[PDB]
Amino acid sequence: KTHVQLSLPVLQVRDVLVRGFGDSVEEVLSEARQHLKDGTCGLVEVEKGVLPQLEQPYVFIKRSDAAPHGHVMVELVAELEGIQYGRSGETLGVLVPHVGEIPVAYRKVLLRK
Repeated sequence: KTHVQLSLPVLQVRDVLVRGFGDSVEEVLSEARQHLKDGTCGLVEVEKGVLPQLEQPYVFIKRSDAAPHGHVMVELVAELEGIQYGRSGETLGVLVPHVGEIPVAYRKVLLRK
Protein backbone atom coordinates (compact mmCIF):
# COMPACT_ATOMS: atom_id res chain seq x y z
CA LYS A 1 0.00 0.00 0.00
CA THR A 2 1.16 3.58 -0.84
CA HIS A 3 -0.52 4.80 2.43
CA VAL A 4 -0.74 3.32 5.96
CA GLN A 5 -3.16 4.34 8.77
CA LEU A 6 -1.09 5.07 11.92
CA SER A 7 -2.01 6.33 15.42
CA LEU A 8 1.09 8.25 16.65
CA PRO A 9 1.70 8.80 20.40
CA VAL A 10 2.05 12.57 21.05
CA LEU A 11 4.97 13.13 23.51
CA GLN A 12 5.86 16.20 25.64
CA VAL A 13 9.30 17.46 24.42
CA ARG A 14 10.78 17.27 27.99
CA ASP A 15 9.82 13.51 28.25
CA VAL A 16 11.61 12.53 25.04
CA LEU A 17 14.66 10.31 25.75
CA VAL A 18 15.99 9.99 22.16
CA ARG A 19 15.70 13.44 20.62
CA GLY A 20 16.28 12.54 16.94
CA PHE A 21 16.76 9.78 14.38
CA GLY A 22 20.43 10.34 13.41
CA ASP A 23 23.02 12.53 11.80
CA SER A 24 22.14 13.08 8.08
CA VAL A 25 18.93 14.08 6.22
CA GLU A 26 18.97 10.67 4.47
CA GLU A 27 19.50 8.73 7.76
CA VAL A 28 16.74 10.56 9.69
CA LEU A 29 14.14 10.04 6.88
CA SER A 30 15.22 6.34 6.67
CA GLU A 31 15.06 5.81 10.47
CA ALA A 32 11.73 7.74 10.73
CA ARG A 33 10.18 5.43 8.07
CA GLN A 34 11.58 2.32 9.83
CA HIS A 35 10.15 3.46 13.28
CA LEU A 36 6.74 4.34 11.70
CA LYS A 37 6.58 0.82 10.15
CA ASP A 38 7.70 -0.84 13.51
CA GLY A 39 5.25 1.29 15.62
CA THR A 40 8.17 2.85 17.59
CA CYS A 41 7.65 6.50 16.40
CA GLY A 42 6.31 9.40 18.50
CA LEU A 43 5.16 12.91 17.54
CA VAL A 44 6.07 16.20 19.27
CA GLU A 45 3.78 19.18 18.53
CA VAL A 46 5.88 22.19 17.49
CA GLU A 47 5.58 25.37 19.59
CA LYS A 48 7.96 28.16 20.70
CA GLY A 49 11.06 26.53 22.27
CA VAL A 50 10.38 22.91 21.15
CA LEU A 51 12.80 22.53 18.18
CA PRO A 52 15.95 23.83 20.01
CA GLN A 53 15.28 21.00 22.58
CA LEU A 54 15.46 18.34 19.80
CA GLU A 55 18.38 17.19 17.62
CA GLN A 56 18.87 18.13 13.93
CA PRO A 57 18.33 16.94 11.33
CA TYR A 58 14.54 17.16 12.14
CA VAL A 59 11.87 14.94 10.51
CA PHE A 60 8.46 16.68 10.20
CA ILE A 61 5.07 15.24 9.30
CA LYS A 62 3.31 17.76 7.02
CA ARG A 63 -0.34 17.71 5.74
CA SER A 64 -0.21 16.42 2.10
CA ASP A 65 -3.96 16.99 1.31
CA ALA A 66 -7.24 18.63 2.66
CA ALA A 67 -8.87 13.05 5.91
CA PRO A 68 -9.93 9.40 5.33
CA HIS A 69 -11.52 7.67 8.41
CA GLY A 70 -10.32 10.59 10.70
CA HIS A 71 -6.66 10.11 9.49
CA VAL A 72 -4.99 13.32 8.12
CA MET A 73 -2.84 12.48 5.05
CA VAL A 74 0.80 13.40 5.78
CA GLU A 75 4.26 13.06 4.27
CA LEU A 76 7.83 13.34 5.66
CA VAL A 77 10.03 16.46 5.20
CA ALA A 78 13.51 16.67 6.83
CA GLU A 79 15.27 19.93 7.89
CA LEU A 80 19.03 20.59 8.54
CA GLU A 81 20.46 24.12 9.19
CA GLY A 82 17.32 25.80 7.80
CA ILE A 83 17.09 23.77 4.54
CA GLN A 84 14.11 21.36 4.02
CA TYR A 85 14.22 18.21 1.87
CA GLY A 86 10.72 17.89 0.54
CA ARG A 87 7.85 20.28 -0.01
CA SER A 88 4.46 19.75 1.70
CA GLY A 89 1.70 21.47 3.76
CA GLU A 90 1.33 22.55 7.41
CA THR A 91 3.49 20.80 10.08
CA LEU A 92 1.52 18.43 12.39
CA GLY A 93 4.72 17.92 14.43
CA VAL A 94 8.29 16.57 14.62
CA LEU A 95 8.88 12.80 14.71
CA VAL A 96 11.11 11.19 17.35
CA PRO A 97 11.83 7.62 18.41
CA HIS A 98 9.34 6.30 20.98
CA VAL A 99 11.02 4.21 23.72
CA GLY A 100 8.05 3.95 26.18
CA GLU A 101 7.39 7.63 27.10
CA ILE A 102 3.73 8.13 28.23
CA PRO A 103 1.82 10.12 25.59
CA VAL A 104 -0.63 13.01 26.20
CA ALA A 105 -2.69 12.16 23.06
CA TYR A 106 -2.71 10.16 19.81
CA ARG A 107 -2.62 11.75 16.31
CA LYS A 108 -4.35 9.60 13.58
CA VAL A 109 -2.48 10.05 10.25
CA LEU A 110 -2.48 8.38 6.82
CA LEU A 111 1.25 8.21 5.94
CA ARG A 112 2.41 8.30 2.30
CA LYS A 113 4.97 5.38 2.50
